[PDB]
Amino acid sequence: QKRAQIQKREELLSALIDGTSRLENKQFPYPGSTGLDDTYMNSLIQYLQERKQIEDKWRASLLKGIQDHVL
Amino acid sequence: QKRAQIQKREELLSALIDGTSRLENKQFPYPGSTGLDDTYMNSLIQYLQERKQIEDKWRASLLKGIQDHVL
Amino acid sequence: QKRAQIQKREELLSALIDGTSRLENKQFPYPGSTGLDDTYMNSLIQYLQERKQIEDKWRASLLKGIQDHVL
Repeated sequence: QKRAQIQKREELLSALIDGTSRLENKQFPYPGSTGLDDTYMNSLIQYLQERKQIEDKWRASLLKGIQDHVL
Repeated sequence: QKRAQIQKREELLSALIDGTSRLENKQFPYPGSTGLDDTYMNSLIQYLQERKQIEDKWRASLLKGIQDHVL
Repeated sequence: QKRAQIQKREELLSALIDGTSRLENKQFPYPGSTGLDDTYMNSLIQYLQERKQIEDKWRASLLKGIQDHVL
């Protein structure tokens, strides 16, 4: 049914919008006056680690949408 | 109209091709003989910061294409 | 033909599944008790360098799929 096929298309768009928005709204951490200190480097690493998770969910969501013929 | 629906499909493909090509053609900076010096680390950080921007535009373009039924 | 159009849709899905799975299954390297030592920083850099390659192939595969009307 579309009952399912709209559940799928809705799921997908909501997931992709959520993902896209959270990814793009995150500020990239660039060093300030303290340079490449331990605080800075942690912030960079934590940024990359979080971004991985959200990117990975985003691609997975897209692929599922492609597999399920939702787009 | 397709006047719009081709404007949309054309926009999209051009944007995605531009993005894809700029992302893939960028060389990943790996340390050389000077190791993890301040020059190297800046080059890595600037690479990541730029790549974020282009990746974020690319995903946004794709999502818009999905939302507008252009693909 | 679909002979080609299924070759294309099959190629694509297999490529995207391969890519997605390899990206998401890779553990993000976060520093341990030794901190930001040269071993750690190499592991981070090698992670990013590999991830670039696989991400870039994944996007290229997707775009080709969009261009060839396979999805």
